[PDB]
Order: sequence, then C-alpha cells, then structure tokens
Amino acid sequence: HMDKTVNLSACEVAVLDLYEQSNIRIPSDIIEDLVNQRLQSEQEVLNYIETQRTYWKLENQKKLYRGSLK
Amino acid sequence: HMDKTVNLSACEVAVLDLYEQSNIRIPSDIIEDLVNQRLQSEQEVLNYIETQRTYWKLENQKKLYRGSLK
Repeated sequence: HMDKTVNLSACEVAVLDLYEQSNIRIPSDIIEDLVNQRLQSEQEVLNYIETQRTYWKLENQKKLYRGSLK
Repeated sequence: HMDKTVNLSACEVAVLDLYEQSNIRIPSDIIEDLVNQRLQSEQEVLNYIETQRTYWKLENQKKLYRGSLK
C-alpha cells in the first residue's frame, strides 16, 4: 500500500529484504517504530522485529467483543 | 472518498475506541487502507478491520528462516 519505506539503516534494509523475500510482509507501522529505535545489526533487527511481529500476532488475535453488532 | 469515512471519522473512530476499550492496538497499515475505501457503518468497518487484521495475524505467522547468523 505504497508503504512508508523511510530511512532504512543497512541492517534494517537488509533484514527487511529477507522478510519480503521470505514472503513475510511487514506492516509499515513496525518499520515506523524500528527506524525510530535505530539498532546496529542484522541480528538485533531480526530479534526486535520478530518479537514486535509477535506483539502484532497478539494485537491481531485479541478480543474485540463487537460492540456495534447487527 | 466524499463519505462519512474521510480520515478517522465518527464510525471508524468509534470502532477504534471499541478496539482499545477492548485493548487492541491497530496497525496504521489497516487504517492507511480502510479509511480510503469507506464502509457504511460501525459493524461494517469492524468487519473489514477484523478481516485485514486476520490477514495480519496469518501473515505475521509466516517463516523468515533467520539467515543472518552474524
């Protein structure tokens, strides 16, 4: 969706590739975060991203009780 | 896009409030799509959001095999 590919550090950009080439689409939202956190290494970004991508699984999973039901 | 779904209007906001009453953080990506497409009413945005959010879980499941053992 014309994603916010802003200021990818050499590690970030490298591991971002491994994701999309792995067929793991990244939410631009966590790119927005990651770029702000600004880590050093490929290992650090792949650690951080996988944990934050597991936060995402939870926030993609958790209960909304509908509310405005029809 | 001249609808009651411009850029966080009544319905999509009310449904965002329902999410966080429920404690569900939404990815910007959801909104960055949804808020353009414009749906009819509250259940209809939460239906779509819950769908694209379900994409995001099954996506955030997929395997990046690490690779960068630096």
